[PDB]
Amino acid sequence: HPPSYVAHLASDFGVRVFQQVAQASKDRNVVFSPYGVASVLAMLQLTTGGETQQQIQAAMGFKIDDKGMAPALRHLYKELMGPWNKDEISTTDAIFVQRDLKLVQGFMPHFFRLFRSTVKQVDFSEVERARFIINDWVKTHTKGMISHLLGTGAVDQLTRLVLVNALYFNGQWKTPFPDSSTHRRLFHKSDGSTVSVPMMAQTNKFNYTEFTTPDGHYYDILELPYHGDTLSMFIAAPYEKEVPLSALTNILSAQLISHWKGNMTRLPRLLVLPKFSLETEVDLRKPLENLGMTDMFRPFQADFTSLSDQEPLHVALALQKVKIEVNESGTVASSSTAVIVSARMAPEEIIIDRPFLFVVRHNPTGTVLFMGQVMEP
Amino acid sequence: HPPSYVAHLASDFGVRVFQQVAQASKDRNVVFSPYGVASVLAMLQLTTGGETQQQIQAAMGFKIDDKGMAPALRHLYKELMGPWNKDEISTTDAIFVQRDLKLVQGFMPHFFRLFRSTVKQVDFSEVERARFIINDWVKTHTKGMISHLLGTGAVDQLTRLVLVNALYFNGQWKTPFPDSSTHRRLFHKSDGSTVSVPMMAQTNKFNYTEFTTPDGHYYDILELPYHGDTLSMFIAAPYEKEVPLSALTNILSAQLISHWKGNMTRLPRLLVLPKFSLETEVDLRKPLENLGMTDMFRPFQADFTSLSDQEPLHVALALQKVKIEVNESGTPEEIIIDRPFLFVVRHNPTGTVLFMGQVMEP
Repeated sequence: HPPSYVAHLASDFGVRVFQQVAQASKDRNVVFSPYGVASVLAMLQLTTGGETQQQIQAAMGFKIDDKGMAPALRHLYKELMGPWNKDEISTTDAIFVQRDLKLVQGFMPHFFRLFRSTVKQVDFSEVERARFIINDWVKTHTKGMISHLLGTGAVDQLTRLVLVNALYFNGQWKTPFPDSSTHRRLFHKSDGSTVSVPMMAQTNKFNYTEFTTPDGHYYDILELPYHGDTLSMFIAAPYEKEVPLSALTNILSAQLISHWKGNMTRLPRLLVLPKFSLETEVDLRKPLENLGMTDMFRPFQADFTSLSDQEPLHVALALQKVKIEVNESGTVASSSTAVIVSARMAPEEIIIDRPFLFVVRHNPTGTVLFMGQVMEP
Repeated sequence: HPPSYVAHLASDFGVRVFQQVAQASKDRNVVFSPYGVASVLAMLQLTTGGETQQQIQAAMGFKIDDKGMAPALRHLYKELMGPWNKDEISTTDAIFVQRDLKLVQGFMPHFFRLFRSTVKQVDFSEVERARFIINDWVKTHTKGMISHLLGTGAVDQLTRLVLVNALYFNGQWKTPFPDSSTHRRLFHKSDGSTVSVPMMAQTNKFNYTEFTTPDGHYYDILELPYHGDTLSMFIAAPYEKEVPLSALTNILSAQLISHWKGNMTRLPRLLVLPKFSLETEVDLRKPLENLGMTDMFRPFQADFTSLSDQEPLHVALALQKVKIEVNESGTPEEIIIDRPFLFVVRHNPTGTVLFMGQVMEP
């Protein structure tokens, strides 16, 4: 599990976080970033100590200080920030700390050595400025694609520590969906209600496979590659309309996703998938507490002694904000050359016209960059 | 421009169109119909005017209204709808216009005089019916062999004009390939990857020739005749495995294809050719814009004043859907086609290019 263990553990932890998010929003659209939560929490590990540090290490499965962990995360980061990503994915991590706090000696440089980033310093007593700083951080490192943060409203004058994670993603498919084949079509919600939404259609040999839940339900997993085959999007949905998405959601796992990839076969199919555009701001507290990280959020219980001695010190706010667009090209600014509407006879069809799960993965490392549930596109 | 010419100009325009298709799908299978697209665009000529009409005429090289052009296309059509075609080839053209539109007086009859068909009228406000109408048209004139159209997805309530062209082709060889010699065999993709696909084999004296691209690459052309010698399929591919198919594809022309035919010699060989079944639906807009026909697709620029006066009038959609089946029956020196090849189906009497395509993976 040679330093690629970190990508795995990382992903694995992110998925567990996502599950809590999904169980709290059954029926609502949710896009999340497993990779991102792990990354910002790994940074957070350095500022902690005591039982607070223990909960995070126990929940993540690793220690950011052990030989090879930090370097593997840096490597992983560099690997996704490569040349192949044509402005398709942006990601930031940021820990804001009250400016006056006296930090422990060696904290700053130790942090920088392992991440090549700094804990940000802000004057929380000046709250609108504080709030503006935090939002602007996010805006400037995600090319202005993330709408402003809404949870920062709880940032007051007693705020001493805030952490944020934000990512934007709009990939360019290996094979773009043809514009002319995008049409209206009924989407069956979970209500039993219906809505007519633009769905894209494409015929192609698709990596595909069918799994069974631990209690006998059949689900289909389709893999859609992005340009270059670095990243791909996995679409997963229950065979039977009656089965609710939670059937899949509750058994999800980073390992399970690798298993889907491994058993797939390229088969000709006509794919009908809804266009969709999700944005989700997640308040990380509940999900973190459900994973056992309770001390970090409680004042006077939280041990953040690796960052500072100033007594009251805890996470006042932990947010993740993600936006993911799924359209035909992934670039209408440089309108494709695409001319072929259909390239082959496609008998068997796959119509994603009921709530589905989507996974965006970095194939080389098996890192789950995004994971979401579309309940209504 | 007189009439034996129309088959040529027609074929030549279709080949330019196909070249745009292949340039945009380098590496993907593609079956196209040069004759098909010329025919439906020739029909479209009548509904246009202004600079829209000019772009079509400049790119096709002829005017459907000049003395003898229509008559020749009609003849050409009848000549391939003959008795010799034993349910091997089906083709349709169809221009669908919004029912409510007030058509200019004399448009309809002038159209029917020159084509012996009518512009179809549909209620585009009722979009699934519309889509159904367009699909079913194609389904009834192609003996049900063409899978439904996916490009009609863009037909909405504002659609006023759509054009389609669909062809099905499964010919019966002059000399069937024997079943028992069809075996598996490695086909070398362009990737470098490999695949095992049913290849057919036959020994015979085959019309064959060899040409050089304008930059020195040798390519072999093989001629496979269909029953009666009316039509034949030309198989073309580079001598050297390293040369990509586009080296041939970018220099192709209707004239070139007539040249291959004229320099061929019947020589005994053992031909090994992959069995293949292609279907491709093409969105003609890009290819047509690249050939200079940009106005017909733009709202409020497009001049379709010979069909009607109702202001917003333009081509919302232009599709071609083609399927071709190449099997054994249709019901010393070796030539092993085990790397991407180009195929051309030609009507020999007129030298019309009915089908043209590239098989990157069979």
